[PDB]
Amino acid sequence: GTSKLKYVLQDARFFLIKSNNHENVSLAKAKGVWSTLPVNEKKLNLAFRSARSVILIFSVRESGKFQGFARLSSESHHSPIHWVLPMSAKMLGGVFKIDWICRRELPFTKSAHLTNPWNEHKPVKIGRDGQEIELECGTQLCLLFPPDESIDLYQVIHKM
Ligand SMILES: CNC(=O)c1ccc2[nH]c(C)c(C)c2c1
Repeated sequence: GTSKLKYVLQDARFFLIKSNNHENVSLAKAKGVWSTLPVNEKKLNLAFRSARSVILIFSVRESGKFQGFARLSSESHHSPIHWVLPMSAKMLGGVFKIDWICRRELPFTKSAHLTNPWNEHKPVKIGRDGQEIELECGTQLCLLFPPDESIDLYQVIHKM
């Protein structure tokens, strides 16, 4: 069903995360963590205190797809992570813990009807790493992903 998913997304905030390689998204999926540059780290920490759920929607650059979405379970904090960088390791910030809500892909062709008011109404696939996605656009984007039957949102609801 979709009822628990809709509950988790209620009054949520949404951020587009752009990764330059698949390896970092796979590590995030395996370990339940993300790290970003300080300008985005500060924004995500502010958002985490501001909203019931903060949702990161991941896209690997040049893939033409989103790779899934996840909810922040903590602010950033400073084991290490063997990220693959394009940079010099210590240019990144702290580590955010995340709970995956969907690990399945969604092609950009399926989100062509979604525009983001916070990025000049460009298609939601367009945005810098860290671009906030307005509530209605972000909710509809998350609802487009294929259902991920491996995930149980019961534990995620209790963290709200
Ligand atoms: C120009 N931005 C970057 O190179 C960049 C930004 C955010 C990032 N998060 C992680 C895990 C990496 C490797 C990374 C690189």
